[PDB]
Amino acid sequence: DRAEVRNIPFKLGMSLTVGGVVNSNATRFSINVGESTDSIAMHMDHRFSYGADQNVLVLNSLVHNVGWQQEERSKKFPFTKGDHFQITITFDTHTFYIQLSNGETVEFPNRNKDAAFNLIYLAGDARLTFVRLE
Amino acid sequence: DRAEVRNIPFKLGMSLTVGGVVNSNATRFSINVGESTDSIAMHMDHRFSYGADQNVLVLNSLVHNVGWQQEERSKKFPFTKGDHFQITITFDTHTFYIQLSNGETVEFPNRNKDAAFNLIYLAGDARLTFVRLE
Repeated sequence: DRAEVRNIPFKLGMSLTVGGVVNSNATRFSINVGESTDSIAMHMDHRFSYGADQNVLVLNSLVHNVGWQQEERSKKFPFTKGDHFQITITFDTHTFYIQLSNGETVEFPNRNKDAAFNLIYLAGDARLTFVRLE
Repeated sequence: DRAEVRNIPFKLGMSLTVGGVVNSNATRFSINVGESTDSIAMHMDHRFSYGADQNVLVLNSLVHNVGWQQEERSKKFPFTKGDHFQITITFDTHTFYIQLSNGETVEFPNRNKDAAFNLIYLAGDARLTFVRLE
């Protein structure tokens, strides 16, 4: 179902570039970097329409058998249903560095101080079209 | 366990470059392009020591609930246990075009005439370190 890259270590000093296409009537889709679908160190949720959330990015971490931690939000939203997007992520032990399709960036804490991640995945209303992890 | 890229379509005209490291005491490891672990359109097996097979590449397809089809072999074997390797694959409807770490190439028939593949994986005695699928 989901698009994923599994067990190709995403390590300090590497870059992850993902391209895809948002579905036409998307509600929301996320990129996730972590360990599993129940262990995500960087979740970035792209909310076209979700409760009160319209055109907002919501970022958070997910701890296995615990739940979502503190959410962070950004109003930067260079994303269009039906359209291509491209995201690039790098990280060091303190921070995830996220660059969006228009070159705008968001940063999110590396809460575990992890130096590598074995799972990258997209979920929700979109699809991936290319990946560079290197 | 295995390293994989799943549901990022590997389509006609795209290129797949994978880099990794062969384990030190490897027997064999494969790169696979297909549909699932029981449906592989291009299997390329890297046999350091396997029966009578030493330093040989064995290529084949795997049909779901049927089995392996006709094997093809190459004596091109620019691969060292413990060492990095890089492989690039492209394909059109008739052929898979495989380039090895030293620039040597092998070709293998696209037996199904498939135009896209949702699963790429490495199995056996090695690990992946980067991937470009684009």
